[PDB]
Amino acid sequence: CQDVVQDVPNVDVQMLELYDRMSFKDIDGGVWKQGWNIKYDPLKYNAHHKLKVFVVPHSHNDPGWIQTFEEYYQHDTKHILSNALRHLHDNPEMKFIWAEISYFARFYHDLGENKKLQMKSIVKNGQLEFVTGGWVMPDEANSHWRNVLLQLTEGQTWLKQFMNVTPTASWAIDPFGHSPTMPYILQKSGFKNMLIQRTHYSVKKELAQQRQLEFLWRQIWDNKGDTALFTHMMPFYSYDIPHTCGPDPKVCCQFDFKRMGSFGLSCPWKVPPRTISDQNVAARSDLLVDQWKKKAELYRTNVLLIPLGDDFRFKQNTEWDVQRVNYERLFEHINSQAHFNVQAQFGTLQEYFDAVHQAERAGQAEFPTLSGDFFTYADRSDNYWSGYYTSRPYHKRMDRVLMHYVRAAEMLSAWHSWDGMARIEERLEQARRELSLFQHHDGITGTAKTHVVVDYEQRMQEALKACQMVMQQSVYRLLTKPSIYSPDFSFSYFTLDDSRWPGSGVEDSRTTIILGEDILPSKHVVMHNTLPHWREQLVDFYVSSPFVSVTDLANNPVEAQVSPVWSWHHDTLTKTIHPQGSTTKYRIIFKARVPPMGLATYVLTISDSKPEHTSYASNLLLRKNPTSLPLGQYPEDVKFGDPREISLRVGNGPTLAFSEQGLLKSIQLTQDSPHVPVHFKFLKYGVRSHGDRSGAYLFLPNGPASPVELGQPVVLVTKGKLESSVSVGLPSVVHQTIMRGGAPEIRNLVDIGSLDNTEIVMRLETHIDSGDIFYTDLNGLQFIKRRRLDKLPLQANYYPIPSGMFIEDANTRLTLLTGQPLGGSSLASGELEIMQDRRLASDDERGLGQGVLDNKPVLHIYRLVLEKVNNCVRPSKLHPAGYLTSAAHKASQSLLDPLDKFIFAENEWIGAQGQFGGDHPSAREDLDVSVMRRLTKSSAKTQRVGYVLHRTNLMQCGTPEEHTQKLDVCHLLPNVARCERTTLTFLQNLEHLDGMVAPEVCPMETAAYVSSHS
Ligand SMILES: O[C@@H]1[C@H](O)[C@H](O)[C@H](NCc2ccccc2)[C@@H]1O
Ligand SMILES: *[C@@H]1O[C@H](CO)[C@@H](O)[C@H](O)[C@H]1NC(C)=O
Ligand SMILES: [Zn+2]
Repeated sequence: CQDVVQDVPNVDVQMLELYDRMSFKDIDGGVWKQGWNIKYDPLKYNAHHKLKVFVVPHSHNDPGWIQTFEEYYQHDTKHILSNALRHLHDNPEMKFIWAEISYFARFYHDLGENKKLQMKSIVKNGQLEFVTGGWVMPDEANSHWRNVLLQLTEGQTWLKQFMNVTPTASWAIDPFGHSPTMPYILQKSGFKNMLIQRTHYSVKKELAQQRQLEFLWRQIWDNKGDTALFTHMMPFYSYDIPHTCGPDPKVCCQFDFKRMGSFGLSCPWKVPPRTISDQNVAARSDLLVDQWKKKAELYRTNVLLIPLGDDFRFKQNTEWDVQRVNYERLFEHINSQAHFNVQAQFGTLQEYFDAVHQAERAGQAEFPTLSGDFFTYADRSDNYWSGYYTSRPYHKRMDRVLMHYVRAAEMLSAWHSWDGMARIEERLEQARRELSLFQHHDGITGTAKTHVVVDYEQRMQEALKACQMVMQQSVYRLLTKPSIYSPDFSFSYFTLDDSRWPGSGVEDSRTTIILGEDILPSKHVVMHNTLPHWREQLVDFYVSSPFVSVTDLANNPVEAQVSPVWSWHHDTLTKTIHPQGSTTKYRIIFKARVPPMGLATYVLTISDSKPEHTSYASNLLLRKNPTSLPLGQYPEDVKFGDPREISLRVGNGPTLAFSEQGLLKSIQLTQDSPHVPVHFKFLKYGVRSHGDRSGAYLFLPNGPASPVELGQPVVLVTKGKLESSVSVGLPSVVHQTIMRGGAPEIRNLVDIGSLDNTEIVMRLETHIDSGDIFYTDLNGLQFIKRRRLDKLPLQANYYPIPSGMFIEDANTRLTLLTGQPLGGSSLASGELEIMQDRRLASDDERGLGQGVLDNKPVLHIYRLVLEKVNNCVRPSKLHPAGYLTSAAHKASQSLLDPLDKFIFAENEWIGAQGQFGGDHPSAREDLDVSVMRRLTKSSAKTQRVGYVLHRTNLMQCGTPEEHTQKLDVCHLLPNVARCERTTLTFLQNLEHLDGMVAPEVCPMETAAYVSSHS
């Protein structure tokens, strides 16, 4: 295995180093506004060396943005595809590329057989070519890598099944900045090439000057280069026709033949296109070939890519004709005029890349190696697109909840083969497709219109219900004696209980377990652990009595804690935010221990008085002017006091100190150690009163944030043997610090209310001497080093925080893990900050046509891990990556993939069993089974199950922590007959494995395996 820590890769372009050197001046470069006046030597191309030009027609079809997926399909996309089928069939030299398989599958299944056959024929002959082949063109900032892979696999599995093709070239013209997670996944999914577009205008200028727009993009820790993927970055401001023929949009706009008037489009540079004729074709060709030769100067081969398209183009038959006939006249002239030394034709993306690599093999060019990312994007001036790292945070959090529920549903149901009447495949396909659709670059990014966001939410809610159904049928089958198991596939044997989604104060969605001497003495509950190691985690349930005790299924008592159910209320009468306790529902909390990828059953039993193994939390309400807080049968009366600083310690864990406003002020790791200053603070950013306004995409603050004025907030302290917490009602945020014995969990119930033009940020202030360095993750896959640059504006120093961020010095590190993607930064040494929500009254001029005024309460979750790192083996100062410690990685897993909780729904569970998976191997902590999916329906003689195995890389800090089992996923199901390593989409077999054993993977690697069973 390659060492991902100690060897700094040698690359030609390392983006962090490039950023440190670049000046980012925004000067007027002439017609290429952000470039320079390109010059070329007319003698470069000649009879023996012609410029080969591929004009690639395309149509960017957003699966929701200003209209919903279905509205665009009915109004635009079905017409584009129907006319592409007709026009390509009738014009054999015409070509077209298609990216979004969600729309293609929606169209194809509505086609009659004759047209399906015609469609297959234009794909098979190369006229219609799929690029990427994912369900969508995903956001690359907020998306988790697991969901980028899910949506890629959904689209490519559909293409293999129905079109018999698997794209090896990727097209990503619209995500708002780009992540190396893409080439990581694509290269392990059979790809050979990829194309990107939205990168900072200063980066395009710098790379263009060095002809480094095509490069071998490798991961930041890859010393050898085996992860490298050839990448083409487009050079100009946009992917539309005006910014794709060459450097001068005035000129290129004249070659967009949809802009002469009858289509309602025009050229803003004020010169319209003119129909090509024999009287003007030589002058029009002179102008166009000059643009092409200028664009060609920015690249190293004699093969030039000219995209020809825009949003929802190629819709009308007349548009197909106007673009095709005019370009055919230009090609016929140009290709026959030897003096141009050009051969131009319609082409596809793969045709472009194949010709570039033929040139490279002929020795005509060598390409530079590059590592790093392309965040944060700015398309012009100081307009940095860091707002969408936070926009519509409720749905950003929902993405991570559904991510986990899809994984758990696919894994729980993979253990068995199911009759078609159980509708398991149907519900999992719906869930995978709705989650995949949301990965679109206007879905999770929060950049769609309000009614489109509602559509995505409704689709994800349906997907969650589908996952719950599959999960609860699976648990019933896995834990019921086989000869007693009697399923009704439409029945709810268990309901899921989720404590953090939508969350307390967001929705009253949780069911209370109703127990009573005159109704039901006890209730079974079951926990599922999707991770491949034994895991303990505290779990809680709402119960109708405080006198409840827990037992495992061998009837062994389990220590438990009962706490009240507290809800916070903005009291419009007293004008205070304060908690109210329930007098009939209580929370019972206990430690569940669950096998790797397994299930564990417990029983909750009511008693007439305090049970021997159940303790009760104390509660202290700190506020001036308190009033009583009755809790029914709860055995401990609530205590009151004036606001004051307080300290808490659960177990042998850290001791946390809090200010009189209920916010953390210090963390003491052990009895002897120092109280390390770690202060939480809430602040607000505003919007500019003149100039450009923040909106869904852009963050354009009116200066550094100002502290939220807190008043004298009400603080609630709950102290228990298993769990304690400090909660405070701040303006727009009920902030909660929860302690269970290890790093605390932070929960924020964020309700920005009617605060227009406000962004609420949560900041951590420490004295850690981090300087200008911090680390943020990319798609939940890797941590990349960031350097704050005071030569760039505040918003340029914000980066995506898809799952975590940290700062460190020689001795100390503070890591904040998140349960949802948000934007964040470190704006000064010792600080971390992460945006909670943003409400904006103005549109930011990117086409959305609205601000963001549809905020709703959201419960954000985090873990805060303060650690000593002076003993850790860390990368050298010049390495671009960072790595988590074991405790921070486990904390992230606790947020993203917690235990699932099931409540048996009827009175008696006949045939109940206590555990499933006790014999599953407990794999080393850095290894995960990211995906377990049965790939065959029950009628297949040979069953196939696919696994995606990911190993992260954790710092070695001196903990022996060893003795684990080898996990061979191919032997998890019985009767294995073959084991194969495959691409990550499971679509191509790469290696037939000896002894049917699937080897574990190296740190930072991801592999896929499929086991076949008779
Ligand atoms: O994803 C949606 C938005 O967020 C924007 O990116 C739109 N494209 C706008 C556009 C049109 C022509 C060229 C470049 C961008 C649309 O595709
Ligand atoms: C699918 O594509 C391959 C490669 O072109 C071809 O040989 C095969 O016949 C096609 N259809 C089948 C039989 O899967
Ligand atoms: Zn788009």
